[PDB]
Amino acid sequence: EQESVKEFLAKAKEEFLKKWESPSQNTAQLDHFDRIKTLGTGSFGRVMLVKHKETGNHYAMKILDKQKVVKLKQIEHTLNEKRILQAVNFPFLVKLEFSFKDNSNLYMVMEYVPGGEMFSHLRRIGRFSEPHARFYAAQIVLTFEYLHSLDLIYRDLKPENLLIDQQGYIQVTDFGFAKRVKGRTWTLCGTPEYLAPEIILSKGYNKAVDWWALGVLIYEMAAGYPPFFADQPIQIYEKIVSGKVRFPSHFSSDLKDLLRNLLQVDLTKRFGNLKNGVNDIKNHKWFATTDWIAIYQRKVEAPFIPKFKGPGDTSNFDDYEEEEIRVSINEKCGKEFTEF
Ligand SMILES: Nc1nc([C@H]2CC(=O)OC23CCCCC3)cs1
Repeated sequence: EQESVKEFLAKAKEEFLKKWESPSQNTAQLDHFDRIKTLGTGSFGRVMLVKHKETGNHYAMKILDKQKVVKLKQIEHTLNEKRILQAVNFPFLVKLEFSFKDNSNLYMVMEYVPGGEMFSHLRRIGRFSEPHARFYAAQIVLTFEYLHSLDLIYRDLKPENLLIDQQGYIQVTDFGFAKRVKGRTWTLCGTPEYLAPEIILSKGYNKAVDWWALGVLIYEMAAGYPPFFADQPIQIYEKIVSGKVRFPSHFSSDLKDLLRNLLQVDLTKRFGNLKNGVNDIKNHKWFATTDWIAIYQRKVEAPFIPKFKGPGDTSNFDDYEEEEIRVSINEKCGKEFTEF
């Protein structure tokens, strides 16, 4: 590896480890913010656009209901998410500004990226050209190079988690499945279309699952649909484990070759998991036109700038029923979330 990359990654790991070992806690409180709009809602949490009442800055506040986190067996995952996010620093990761908890909820106050999910833009236009897909893919390659060097596995790569920023670059959101792993881990998590075979088969798995998911993402960006598509999860899983993939004729030969090596069912043969690591990907012919440094430095003009009116515009996100942020008069699940 170029000594330049080695020294960059050594510093990145030093800085991560200092914050990892001494995490920040309790750096804001709920009544510092006004609520604007619900941007997403799930079985144990929500993301809400908020505005800081003193600075006027907008943020995407992730609110997790402690009781539901416990019921759905997400305790460790929520602790992972916050501890990791407060310790990382990379251009293509949404930044965690503040975190805190109260009697009912956990809060992660993230920068608000107003351009919408990649998923929305992909579905709007149908499919991305290869250069357009490659620009986003290159950012994910660099992001995974960074995360994996810190012993982090991301485990939730999918188009909904890639937000398009004011410069047209991606920022990855939702670290709910991210984990610091030396060696193997076992939890079943991730969206069906993106799961690596070794997850489906209940094996001890490693960072190679992220590289598999990159193959799925690149395929979906370039085709408009994912490679193992089927109507129900069990049918998806049968296709994933089969070792067969079909490519649209419009794909270039270089794209097909890269994808066969990312979508390799034998994890010991999968690009990103061989002796040369990420460099088998970065040096592949499909990436021959990619200026990795210029991407990292945000010096490349992006494929498109999302249409939005300002840092508070929510037009690129969807509409959800607006529910209370109620805080119990009694502390819930205090022991479980002590470290948050
Ligand atoms: N020569 C150098 N390259 C960098 C960048 C850009 C790149 O290709 O990889 C880095 C370092 C490793 C993590 C991802 C970002 C920094 S110094």
